[PDB]
Amino acid sequence: ALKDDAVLIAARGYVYTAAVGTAAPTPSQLKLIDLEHPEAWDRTGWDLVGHTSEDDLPEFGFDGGDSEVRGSWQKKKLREVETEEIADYVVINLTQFDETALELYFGPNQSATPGIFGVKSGSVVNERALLIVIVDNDVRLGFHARKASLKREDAISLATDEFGALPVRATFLDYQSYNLYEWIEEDWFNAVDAPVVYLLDLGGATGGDYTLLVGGKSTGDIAYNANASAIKTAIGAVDDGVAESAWTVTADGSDFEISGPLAVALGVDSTTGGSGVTVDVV
Amino acid sequence: ALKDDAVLIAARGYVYTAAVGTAAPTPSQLKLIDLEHPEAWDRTGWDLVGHTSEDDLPEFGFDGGDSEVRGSWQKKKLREVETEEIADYVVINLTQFDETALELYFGPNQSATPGIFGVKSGSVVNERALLIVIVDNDVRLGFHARKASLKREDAISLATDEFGALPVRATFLDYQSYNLYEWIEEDWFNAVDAPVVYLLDLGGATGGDYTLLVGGKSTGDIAYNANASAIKTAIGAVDDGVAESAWTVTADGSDFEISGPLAVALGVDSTTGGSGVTVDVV
Amino acid sequence: ALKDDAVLIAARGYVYTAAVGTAAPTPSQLKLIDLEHPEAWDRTGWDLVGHTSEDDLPEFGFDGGDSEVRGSWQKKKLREVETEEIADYVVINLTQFDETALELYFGPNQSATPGIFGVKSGSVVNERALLIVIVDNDVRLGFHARKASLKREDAISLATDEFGALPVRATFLDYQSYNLYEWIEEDWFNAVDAPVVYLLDLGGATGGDYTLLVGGKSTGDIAYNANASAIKTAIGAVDDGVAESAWTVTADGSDFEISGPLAVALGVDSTTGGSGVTVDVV
Amino acid sequence: ALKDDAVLIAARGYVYTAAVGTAAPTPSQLKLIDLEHPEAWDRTGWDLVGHTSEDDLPEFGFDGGDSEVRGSWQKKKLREVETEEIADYVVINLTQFDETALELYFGPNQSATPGIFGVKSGSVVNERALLIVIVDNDVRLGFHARKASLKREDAISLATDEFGALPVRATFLDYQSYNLYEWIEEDWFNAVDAPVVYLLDLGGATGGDYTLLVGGKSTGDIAYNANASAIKTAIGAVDDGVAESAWTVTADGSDFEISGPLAVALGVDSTTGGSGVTVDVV
Amino acid sequence: ALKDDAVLIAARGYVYTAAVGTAAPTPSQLKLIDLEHPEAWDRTGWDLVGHTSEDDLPEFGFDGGDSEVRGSWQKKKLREVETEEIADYVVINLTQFDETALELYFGPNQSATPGIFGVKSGSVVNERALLIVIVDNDVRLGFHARKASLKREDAISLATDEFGALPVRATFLDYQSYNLYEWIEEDWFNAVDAPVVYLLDLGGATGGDYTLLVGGKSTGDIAYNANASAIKTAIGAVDDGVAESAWTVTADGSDFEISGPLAVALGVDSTTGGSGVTVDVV
Repeated sequence: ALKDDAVLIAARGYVYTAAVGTAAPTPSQLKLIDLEHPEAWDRTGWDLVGHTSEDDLPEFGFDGGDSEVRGSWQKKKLREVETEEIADYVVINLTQFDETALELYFGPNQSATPGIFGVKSGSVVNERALLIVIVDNDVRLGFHARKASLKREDAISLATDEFGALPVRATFLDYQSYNLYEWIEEDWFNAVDAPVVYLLDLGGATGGDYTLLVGGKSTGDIAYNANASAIKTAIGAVDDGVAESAWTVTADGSDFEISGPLAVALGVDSTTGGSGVTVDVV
Repeated sequence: ALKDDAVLIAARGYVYTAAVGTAAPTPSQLKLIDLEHPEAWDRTGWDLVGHTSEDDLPEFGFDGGDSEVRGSWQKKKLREVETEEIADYVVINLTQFDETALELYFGPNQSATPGIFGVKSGSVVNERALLIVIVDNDVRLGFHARKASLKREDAISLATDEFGALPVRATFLDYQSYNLYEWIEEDWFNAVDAPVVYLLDLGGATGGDYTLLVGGKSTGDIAYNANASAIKTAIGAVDDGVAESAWTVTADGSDFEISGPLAVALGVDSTTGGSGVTVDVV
Repeated sequence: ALKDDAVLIAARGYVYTAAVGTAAPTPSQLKLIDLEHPEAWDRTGWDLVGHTSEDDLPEFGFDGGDSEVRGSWQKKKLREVETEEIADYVVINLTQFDETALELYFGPNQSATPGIFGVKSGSVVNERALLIVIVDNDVRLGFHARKASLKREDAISLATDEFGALPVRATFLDYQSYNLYEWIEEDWFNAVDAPVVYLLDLGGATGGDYTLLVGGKSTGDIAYNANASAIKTAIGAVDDGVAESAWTVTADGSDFEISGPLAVALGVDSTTGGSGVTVDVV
Repeated sequence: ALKDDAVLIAARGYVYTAAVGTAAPTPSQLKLIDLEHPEAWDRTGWDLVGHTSEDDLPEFGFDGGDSEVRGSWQKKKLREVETEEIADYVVINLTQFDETALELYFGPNQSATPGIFGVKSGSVVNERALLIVIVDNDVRLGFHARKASLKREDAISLATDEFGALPVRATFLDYQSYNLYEWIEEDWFNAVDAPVVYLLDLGGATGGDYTLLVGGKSTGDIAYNANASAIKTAIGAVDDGVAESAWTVTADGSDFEISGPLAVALGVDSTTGGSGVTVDVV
Repeated sequence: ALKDDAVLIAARGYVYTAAVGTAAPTPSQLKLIDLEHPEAWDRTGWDLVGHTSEDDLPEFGFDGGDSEVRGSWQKKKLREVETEEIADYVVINLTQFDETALELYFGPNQSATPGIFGVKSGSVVNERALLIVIVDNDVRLGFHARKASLKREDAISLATDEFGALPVRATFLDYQSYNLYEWIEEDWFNAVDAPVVYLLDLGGATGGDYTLLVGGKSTGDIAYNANASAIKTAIGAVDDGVAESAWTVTADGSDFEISGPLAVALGVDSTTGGSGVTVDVV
């Protein structure tokens, strides 16, 4: 079903890299971790890749994935074949010109001299693990790959009035014992299979009567001295194919939990004292 | 044939899925069911796919249908032959990032760990039933397909301003020789040229609680010699169906006429006098 | 003559075999049989050779048919000598590795042990009856050979993105004074011969006049009430028209039925009622 | 006839070699072994050949196979004779460059010094058994020759942007009255009708404590019993390659009829009253 | 025997030449030598042929090697014979027009005059040694022939937009008791049968459990406290054709080194914090 919490805006994030096979922080640790300092974590090998553009967030493209339906003279669609294999990648726009970033765009530094980055002719091999943390309003969706090959995506970009950028493509490659890549958040992947539950709070109501607006459907007034079968029958007047058999309730002193197929809501009540009768989601 | 009532604006909508082959709620039910709460529908286990992008709505595209003319030296238009068969699909932008949406974009989770969603090395297949409901101010056009082969259409999208989006393409396929897809709305397709009126006749009966069924559900309580107004109250509302305002009635002697948004038939009889209760359509 | 159903596109079609000398379905049966199920036919001997390539269709080749001139000093051509007698064959590209299609390419299975298909070094005699049914949009040119000798034509071909194929050549052989092979289709071989016929219907005309196109010329102002002989005169009166005795005309009610050497069709028409004048070829 | 299962696409596969005359795994084993580790096979040594080209797959060619007609003036076609007998071969197109592959292309290493491979002459004899396994998503057409003679087919290919290649022709030869070669698959070449079933009985015994033989292996300790799952386990849950869910066991009387992916037989026996455990084919 | 490090791409490489009989670098020197300065090597006498085309690499062809099988009236298909002796060669496309590259193609300079290179009628001998080094990204497959005879293979190629080229063919000839030619590489020709072994780290994580994925089959759960014999019988428990006699397990203090007939991978980890569980090759 729908939930507003898992709608994502990438308002800040961090890209880290390490030697191949390295472990990212657990889905629990991503809520406690200090993101600025990967030398200080409970598990280590990550270094922060340097500043990445705010204009061009990382793009998780893929090449390939074509297919054709192979026929025979006697049956027009016998099976499909994959005519070019998929290749997933991410493209990242680094914006430091430091050693930590030129070494990902050009590969390993090829001079021993102080103060110089040398690069040398022809095709070259360069590989790393990745961790990407995306964060807004204290929800912290991670992404991790056990290895990728790192390659020049496009020209180094320079302008006089916006930061320079080194576009790099990390093509994802298999590391045998593990997934190709994985997404990390304790609140919303492999979560608890718990139902949505509602609570009725007496609110200190000293007397009088109240109503409920379940699924936007009204019901007749019920006295403040309510009980489980009274609220079951009072909401069970839905007129929407969901009678009193559709609902589950617990006694809970005076502040009943309610469970059922559609949302509980407060109607109108006589406010003899306290807040009056009150409704919540658990 | 100009009709302002059917010039659709897609002001809101909903998208739902299930295991292949499920039935969408019938053309009359779709006008009545509550859209945010699939488990309330009294139909089957449809799941709401999560939030879907509120701009760049679904497009019901097609590929192929190119065709060539084949000539002979003495007749230039002798025959025509299809280059490829018309293959058609809907493309959808999912905007939640939890397992409810990643299930459609990547396929199902490849890891057991709580808080992790793992992705495979390649070639996952993800056939699913699809239902879409488009919602103007009150008109309620549905679309249903028994079997669609879901896949990724393009890279996932991220921004610091706009919501993130996962684009999926759902190609339609043959399920048990049934329709490839179908559009469901009671008032627009295969419409009745005049309102359906059911007729009842008690057959000279003179006793008993002999009672109807409506919309496929047996009715609570109807009896011999009941007035038309009592029959009006004893329909719909008492069955947790639509209220007394949804229905029309007329009667004289043993004979009654009924109309409303749901079908009518005989539920129970035991023939105290006469030939028993009888029912049909005008 | 020109005909436009007799031009063949081999869009789908089936290949069968049986013991030497056996009978095919007759031309009148072949229109009605179901082709995937040789057990259900009245001619009980047949079985399919499995699936066949969609691109490398059967090739009905021949080799030999080569001859040279003989003469003498006084007279330079006097005899011809047949240098190499013609031998027609068909090359079939089987694409299936079941026993039912290896046993054509390799000859009989050489092992009694279950699940291995043994081959041996000496060449082996292998002869079958052959039937092919080329299904052009449910027009069915059949082909049948009473005896053919089957040999491997070329290497087994394998690919990663196309089906493996087993090219086999069937060379046709004489058998007990039956035909070398025969093509079977009820519509168009040895069928009864008669002139083309045209029909026109005035379509409810209470009055008016009309024109026929004939041999690309036109005949003027025929009234709705003209008799069969009078419209034969109106056709025969055309300047490029053959003699008035060469046409034939007949009539009943609102319609007239016609034959002759040139084609005839509706020109401009007028009526005081009905759908206008109408025409077709019988 | 017309199976879709047997329409092989050779998308992946392996090649192995061994001393002349070596037995392959049987067609029932070939469906359950793992291909990449031939130390595990319960068979004498089938060493892998190394990597083979993606696209230049093995081609099962033949040379020769030509014949001529003999006659006299009275009788033009009385006899036929071979001009060149059939000579079957396969062209394996290797890409690994170490001593694993060079001993097929050049013959055995001529130099005893470490780090060097030398070669000397024409007419180096190089005869070894061959096994090939094409794989197409859990159908596994094996091919086996008791001996082949290997020679180089063509020049060594080198390139700057594609793998080098060492093409070898393996030519098949007769050996010790065995087949020239055997194609191996249990689902295709024999016994594709209803599966074989085996008896078991209490046999009227007053007890029992005696084991089975399954897949030609012994099984864990077992005794006279009421429950068919206690026969399913200890036929399955054995270190022979198959899960217990692959088997089925009946309970229609004192009889426990069994069927599954491997044969079953008597391991140990004694009468103990009764007559015997009775484990023959049904 | 699959070894991904031994699948050669000839991306860069060098060609050298010297007086007949001269010795190449030993396989242990071949990793150390500076390939652009033969004047510096421990093996005196080599110098470079100069630049070679990138498009057309050394072609290690051969001519002849034709063979047939023959027998007698006494005895059918008795013996193979090689009807002409196989003649190996390599073709090198030179591209320098300097004297050091004209001398391979035309033989020695026929003029003493400074600044010209005369050529003369008839045969010229030009026998010399050859060394080739193919450099796939820090593996260096050498090739050496103690005597080759060098003849021009084709026309000098000239073009306006591509380097001009001189194709020379070096035919290989037998010299004293030595091999015809040798491939030199320390890692992978006549090398030791180096064991394949897996290391299960377990370098932390006191508490909880893991599986192992062996031959692609998961064993059951095993705890962090387990000893070598417990790990052995857990690995030996799988269905797949192997038992505790085939495996070895050893320990460096709670850190396990293991070997056997199948590959081993991490499967599933559920141990405590500390990141201890990991398995990889030695």
